[PDB]
Amino acid sequence: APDWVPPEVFDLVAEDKARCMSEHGTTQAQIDDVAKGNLVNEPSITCYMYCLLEAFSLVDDEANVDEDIMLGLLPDQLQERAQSVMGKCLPTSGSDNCNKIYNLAKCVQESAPDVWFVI
Amino acid sequence: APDWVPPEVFDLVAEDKARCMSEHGTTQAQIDDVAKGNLVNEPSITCYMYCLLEAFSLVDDEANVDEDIMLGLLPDQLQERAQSVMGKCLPTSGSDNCNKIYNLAKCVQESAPDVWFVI
Ligand SMILES: CCCCNS(=O)(=O)c1ccccc1
Ligand SMILES: CCCCNS(=O)(=O)c1ccccc1
Ligand SMILES: CCCCNS(=O)(=O)c1ccccc1
Repeated sequence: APDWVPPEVFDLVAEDKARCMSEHGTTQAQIDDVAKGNLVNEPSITCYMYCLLEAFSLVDDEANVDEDIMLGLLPDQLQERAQSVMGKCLPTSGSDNCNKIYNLAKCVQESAPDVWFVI
Repeated sequence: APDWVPPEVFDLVAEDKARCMSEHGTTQAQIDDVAKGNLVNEPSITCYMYCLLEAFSLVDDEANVDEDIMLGLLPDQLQERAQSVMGKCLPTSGSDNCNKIYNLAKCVQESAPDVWFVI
């Protein structure tokens, strides 16, 4: 959604997007809501983000985030901004994997709301 | 730093200034360069401006400026000048939130460099 998101990621996520929305009952609208700062703690959306992250090997089975690869995949300017934010917001914490991702998403968005994007 | 900036603003912003400088690793020098017409597109300064704006609800999570909140903060002397420059420079456009504010800052500084103040 933010205008910085690399064109390539739209194609790259297309397979897992579909699998992850189906697995979690996600709708397009929930996704669109996020860019606008309207993230809700609902499994259809929070587990969807976990699902997408796992598909890119960015989380393990306990929603521990691979910070190095996550940051490495971001464009230059986002990477700089994310380094600080992710130092704060990582390691993840929460009651389950989906909540861990929600907490992370919310933590990032407090300071860098354009940095945590969902598609 | 321009002489028109209300005294009160220096105190109004002091809390959010410190937080924003700490969050973005901004130096006082970078802030002082801005009045001097030296703004560089560097997150340490561009995201600091975003941070301060957001802190007073002058921008949203997509770095779209609220024109009315902007004018509200501005003194009477500047209402007329500010409106004209905002007319030409708004809406914000750019890759990420920090670039949006950099682009706005450059646009304003092109005709009204003393309107874009940073503290
Ligand atoms: C296909 C290679 C580009 C990936 N870059 S990204 O900004 O979309 C990104 C996606 C997910 C996590 C971090 C960064
Ligand atoms: C900066 C990290 C953004 C991660 N957001 S996302 O989990 O919905 C996601 C988006 C795209 C690919 C994988 C995960
Ligand atoms: C035209 C308005 C200037 C905005 N500049 S500033 O982002 O450093 C900022 C200064 C003071 C309060 C809020 C933001």
